[PDB]
Amino acid sequence: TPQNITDLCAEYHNTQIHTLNDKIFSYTESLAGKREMAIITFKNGATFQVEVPGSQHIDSQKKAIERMKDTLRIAYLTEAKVEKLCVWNNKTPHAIAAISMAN
Amino acid sequence: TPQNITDLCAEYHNTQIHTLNDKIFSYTESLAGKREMAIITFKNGATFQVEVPGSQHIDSQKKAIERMKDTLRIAYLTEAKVEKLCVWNNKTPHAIAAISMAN
Amino acid sequence: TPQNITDLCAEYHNTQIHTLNDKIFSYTESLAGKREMAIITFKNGATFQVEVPGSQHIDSQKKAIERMKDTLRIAYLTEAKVEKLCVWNNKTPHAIAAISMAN
Amino acid sequence: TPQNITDLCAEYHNTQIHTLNDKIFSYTESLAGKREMAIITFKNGATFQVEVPGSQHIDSQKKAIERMKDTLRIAYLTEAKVEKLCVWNNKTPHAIAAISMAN
Amino acid sequence: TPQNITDLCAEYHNTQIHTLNDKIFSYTESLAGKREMAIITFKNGATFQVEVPGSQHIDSQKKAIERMKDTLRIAYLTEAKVEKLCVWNNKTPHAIAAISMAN
Repeated sequence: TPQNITDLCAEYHNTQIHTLNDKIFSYTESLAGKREMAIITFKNGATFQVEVPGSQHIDSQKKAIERMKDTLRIAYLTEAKVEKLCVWNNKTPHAIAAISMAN
Repeated sequence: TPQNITDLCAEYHNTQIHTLNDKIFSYTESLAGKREMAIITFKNGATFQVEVPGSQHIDSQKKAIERMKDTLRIAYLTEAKVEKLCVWNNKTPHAIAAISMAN
Repeated sequence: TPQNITDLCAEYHNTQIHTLNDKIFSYTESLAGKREMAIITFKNGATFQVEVPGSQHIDSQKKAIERMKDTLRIAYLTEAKVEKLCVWNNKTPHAIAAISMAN
Repeated sequence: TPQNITDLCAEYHNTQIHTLNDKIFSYTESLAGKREMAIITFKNGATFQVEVPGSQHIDSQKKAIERMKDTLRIAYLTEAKVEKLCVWNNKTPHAIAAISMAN
Repeated sequence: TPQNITDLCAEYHNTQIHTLNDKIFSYTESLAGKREMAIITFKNGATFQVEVPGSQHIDSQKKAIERMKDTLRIAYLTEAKVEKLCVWNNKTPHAIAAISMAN
């Protein structure tokens, strides 16, 4: 069981770590069919998505996808600093697998 | 997969972007039968709804609809600046498909 | 489709609008069986409930009843000004159908 | 239908009202099997639980049990003043049935 | 039924109490399949996880695991002081069984 976001991100090829140490610049949320997703950006220009839940996601993952969108919204609205994002780099925007918040 | 609300909105028919760059002026919600909905207004008069859930709303739209109502409520209470809305404009009040917030 | 809380309230029999323009004075919540409800009051002594879910409600209302209790709790804790309430006046305490918040 | 927590408490056997008029000193929460519960304390020593969901609860209470734990958690973090608690006194710690918060 | 986290912790095997009396330093969350988990750390270097739900967890534990991650997130964002953690010391990181917060 990984002890931090780096070790978890290492479990996957084609994921990569981004260190932002910054608050989210914008938060975008959609309920449109087949675009039930979230998109965040940072002032450095970086853009990331939470994937649309699909048949490729087991049910436990779909539930965690909903959690992640909860986390990003309240992080945005509290101006909480994001430390790192672990993101799949084979999707555009890169897709969030894990997030850390610290200080 | 789009990277922002404007490109996401261009992927559908019967949608348009509204640019507000303002906080929500009023939040209204109802539990009354057949009107289980939320309504928001802006000081310029613009009025929008989150639609009552129905049979046109498909799989994971059901969760996204509830999340949107959560988001509008917490956005209203935090006075978060709303940047743009993607809305379905074949309904009145315009039905929100997506929202973007930027400081 | 109604555009605001007053038009919405007009669509139902035995309802009326209370214009409070004030924060919630008390929030009360119960989990006891058959009394799973919420009660709020205002400075002026006005008392309102969120009814227990029962046979008078249709399936579409079930999530909305839970949302409304969420809304009243966070409204109370933020000291948010509630503008109007649409209530069924054939219940005691009057039963909330819709809420608007502005300011 | 009762109009306040005191009237609601009197509708049940083995209940009593505690008047605290104080914020919550401590919030404890457990996910261990058979102890999925919450325990709160006040500064005077009073200790109360939200019971583990079991057969003694009707289905309607399950949702309300989860809500009560949500409410105690956020009440604690916001240092909200708890007015009164309705509890079952045939359980140790006394088990919460209803809570009133008042400004 | 135990009256505090220390007594609750003693009911289980392979558990131990950690007394932190500090806010959470970092909150980490993953949505990767079969890694749906949360990790928190404190400035004393202690690292703890909320376990991935599965097998070891009955029905009521699943709900409680999700609640626990909700609680740690909002505790982190509010910088609430956590008093103690009851953890299974037969997992790495030690897995959280219960949390106490005291203000």
